[PDB]
Amino acid sequence: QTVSLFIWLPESKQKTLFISTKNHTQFELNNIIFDVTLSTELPDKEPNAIITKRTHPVGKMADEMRKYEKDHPKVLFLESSAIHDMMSSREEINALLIKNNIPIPNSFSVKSKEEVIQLLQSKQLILPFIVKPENAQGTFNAHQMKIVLEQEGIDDIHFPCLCQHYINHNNKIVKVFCIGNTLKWQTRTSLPNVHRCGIKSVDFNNQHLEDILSWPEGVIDKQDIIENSANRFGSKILEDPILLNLTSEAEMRDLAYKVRCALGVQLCGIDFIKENEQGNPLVVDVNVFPSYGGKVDFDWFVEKVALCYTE
Ligand SMILES: Nc1ncnc2c1ncn2[C@@H]1O[C@H](COP(=O)(O)OP(=O)(O)O)[C@@H](O)[C@H]1O
Ligand SMILES: [Mg+2]
Repeated sequence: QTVSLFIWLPESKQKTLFISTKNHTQFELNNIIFDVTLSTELPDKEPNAIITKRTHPVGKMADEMRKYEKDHPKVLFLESSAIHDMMSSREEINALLIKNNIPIPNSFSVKSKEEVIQLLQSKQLILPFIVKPENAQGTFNAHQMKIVLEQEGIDDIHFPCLCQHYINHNNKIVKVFCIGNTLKWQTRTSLPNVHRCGIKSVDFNNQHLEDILSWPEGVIDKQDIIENSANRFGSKILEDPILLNLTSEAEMRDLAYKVRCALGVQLCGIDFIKENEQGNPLVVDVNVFPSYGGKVDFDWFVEKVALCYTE
């Protein structure tokens, strides 16, 4: 049998994802011949599957994608508009993680200050908490976060948003990247442990972690400032998370399978932290069609996508 896979990505994503690219490649895997084409535009001819990351939630690509899916229902999308839409919502993703018994830090989707006030007063939402925009993908603003340290720190929150209990996790995050059952993982620096010294809130954009250099004194321990300032608090690669005794291969594979099943997704990245580096993985973010650590071999990626397709 023959299977055609069409990778539909803008040059921007192609540049970050692949060491080098090929316009067309052909290979055999498990007695199937795979023909793989990479293009910035939709296929003129209908393939068996389209492999794609939608760049922005609204715009030309989004519109083209929805139309193509409606008019070619037999084409498998990795990943579909519906999957992108669900995964662009903190509320929807966390509802599914909760429904599927996947540990997360305690989380609440809110639309106003009154709601946050009620959650604090009833002792459901515990300080400190991080505030993440409800729309989680596609803009600079989607990554603009606030850490609320005291009740007064709610005053400038942008709604709607996810309020999620802030975990002191010793500045290590585990990233698990999936192409279906094929995994790649790593540890990176994350955010420092925070202190409730009287400062009411601090702000940072995850794309601009140098913001943390400007936080008022007392929020971060002096030694943590020393240890992270040379790198401008940037997301830096650390040793392998198994070697660090942070997790195990079996734990990562189990978690990744559970998340993929809960969300109905094959191409995803899962971020998890552990309170004081111990106990349950706490999922803080799941991304559709991630960077895979940046710059992977094209032939590797396509073989693993083909493997996923067969499964
Ligand atoms: N509940 C939390 N407690 C502590 N740190 C967190 C929490 N959630 C996220 N973070 C930190 O904030 C960063 C950005 O949050 P994340 O949800 O991953 O958003 P993004 O979509 O910008 O990657 C994470 O990489 C991690 O360093
Ligand atoms: Mg993340």
